[PDB]
Amino acid sequence: MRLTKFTDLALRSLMRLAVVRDGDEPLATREVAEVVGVPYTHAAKAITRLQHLGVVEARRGRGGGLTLTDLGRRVSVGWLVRELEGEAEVVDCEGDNPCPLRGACRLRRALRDAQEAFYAALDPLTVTDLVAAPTGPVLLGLTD
Amino acid sequence: MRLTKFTDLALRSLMRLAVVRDGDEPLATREVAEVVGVPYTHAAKAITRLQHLGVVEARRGRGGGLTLTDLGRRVSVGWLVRELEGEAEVVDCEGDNPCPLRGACRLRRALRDAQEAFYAALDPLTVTDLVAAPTGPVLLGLTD
DNA sequence: AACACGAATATCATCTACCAATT
DNA sequence: AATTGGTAGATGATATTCGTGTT
Ligand code: SF4
Ligand code: SF4
Repeated sequence: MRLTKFTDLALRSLMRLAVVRDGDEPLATREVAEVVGVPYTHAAKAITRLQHLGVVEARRGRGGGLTLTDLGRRVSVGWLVRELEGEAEVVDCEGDNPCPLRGACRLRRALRDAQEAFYAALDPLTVTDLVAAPTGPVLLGLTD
Repeated sequence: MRLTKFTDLALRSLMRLAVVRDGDEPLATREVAEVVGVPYTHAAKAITRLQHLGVVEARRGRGGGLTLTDLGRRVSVGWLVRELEGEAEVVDCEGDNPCPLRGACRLRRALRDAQEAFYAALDPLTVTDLVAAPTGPVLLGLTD
């Protein structure tokens, strides 16, 4: 059981954008992707996703890059992981070869509850929490 | 975020073995794999794993198949999912391209706690619970 | 001088098949 | 008449790339 590199990459991007100095300069996607150490092209897809979600402002030209939106700073990590991962079932009951235990599986209820426990354990935290010490100092130091 | 078909397949096998009538006849791996609808060869690897864990008795010849061990009926689903999935991190921080936020990532602590919440939501249930109504009746009906 | 949107290419983690060795 | 242990082919999900179209 593992989170997509898409989701973790997008959260890296959100954190980098969250440590930015208030009104220093908008960040180009390349510089964020290189600071957090991910391929630029994957980061750009994550940026388009985050922009659709409303957490990241992506100025498109004439001077301008990436800004953390008001929303971006107060949204919870649980909501972000739900929207970036897609809350898809933790098991593929109705795949190409569906399980005969559909419609009367207590394991499916159990795994439903466990996945909700995961997401709810993420639900309190915001992105400002994720960039508190010692993470914030590290991200800032990494800009050189 | 998805559970391996190995783990879900093995839990299907455990459930099928749990509904077996007390001293009816030991189950061949083929008949279990076909009742629960998984490829036989994958099921055999899961069976070897379960036997190493001590939950499944696999008589090797001269007449004999699969039995749920005393342990098998009282073990928790959380323990089973831990041993079959391997408690590997839900993110690959030290992969081929390690994250620069190792050693000072609050997201890693958050995801650690969320994964523990998952496993602990599974920790109460046993395998006898998973085959209670309506699952047990369905598994039994499926034997024809 | 950047971000967005859609079509492949690559990759790798697991799904799966298989042969030989017991028993 | 079955289960076990090591070896690759299969696969499909996603990690990644890229070209064109805005802006
Ligand atoms: S055993 Fe239950 S939870 Fe697992 S794949 Fe089948 S229906 Fe889904
Ligand atoms: S951002 Fe944190 S949790 Fe994510 S891969 Fe990097 S160190 Fe791990």
